[PDB]
Amino acid sequence: ATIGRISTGSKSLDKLLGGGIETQAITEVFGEFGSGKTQLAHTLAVMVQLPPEEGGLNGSVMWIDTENTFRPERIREIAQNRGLDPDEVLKHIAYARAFNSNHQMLLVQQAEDMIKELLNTDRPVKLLIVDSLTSHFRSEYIGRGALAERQQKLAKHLADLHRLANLYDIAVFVTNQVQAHILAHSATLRVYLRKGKGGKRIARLIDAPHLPEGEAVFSITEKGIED
Ligand SMILES: C[C@H](NC(=O)[C@@H]1CCCN1C(=O)[C@H](Cc1c[nH]cn1)NC(=O)c1cc2ccccc2cc1N)C(N)=O
Repeated sequence: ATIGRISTGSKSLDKLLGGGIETQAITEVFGEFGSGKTQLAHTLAVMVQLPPEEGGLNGSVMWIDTENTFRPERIREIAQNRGLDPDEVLKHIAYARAFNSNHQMLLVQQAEDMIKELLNTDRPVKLLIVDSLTSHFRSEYIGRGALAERQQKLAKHLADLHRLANLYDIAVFVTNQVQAHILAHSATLRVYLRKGKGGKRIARLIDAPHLPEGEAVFSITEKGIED
């Protein structure tokens, strides 16, 4: 099936991504605390709900939160400032907090149930967010022997997410806090975010040889993100 794209709200970042984030893929954003990962997640959760000629997919959202960082009022602000009803936008986001990494893995299985229900409705699930993908794995799997065990469990979690993306035509968007590399990763596309000067955020594609090699620049605003 043909893939869909979701505009991020920034034309610069959209060009870096070839039009937006893709369905049938996992896009991982990574960078230090404060680099804009969660604001990009909030913006995408609104953008995907727009019609396709405005860069959305007329889609619903599912959001797994490991750090209590989802903010419904920020959704409402972004929606209002993009011409959308804030409470309708919120109603098409299903939200769950993952208590630990094993609960996080179970929540991906639960998510399939709602995905199936909405699949042939006018707003099927088109975006599944995991913010943060790695935080519980990093606190639970630590010390001698933990590198191999943690990487194996992560890879299985990511395989479950790839299955949902590919089987149900969903964009999976995940965040990863990284304090300034040797570990393997299995996301489809990895985007490094960082702070720039003048309040700007800078994005670069990592290990993607046949895609754009420049950098996108964006700001965080009342519309979420924009150039
Ligand atoms: C934006 C937010 N929207 C809600 O609160 C809307 C209102 C109506 C129910 N909503 C939910 O999110 C419900 C709350 C709930 C939990 N158990 C029973 N009901 N989510 C779920 O059911 C759920 C979500 C998942 C997300 C990802 C993965 C697996 C999930 C599995 C789940 N069971 C808001 N602030 O208004």
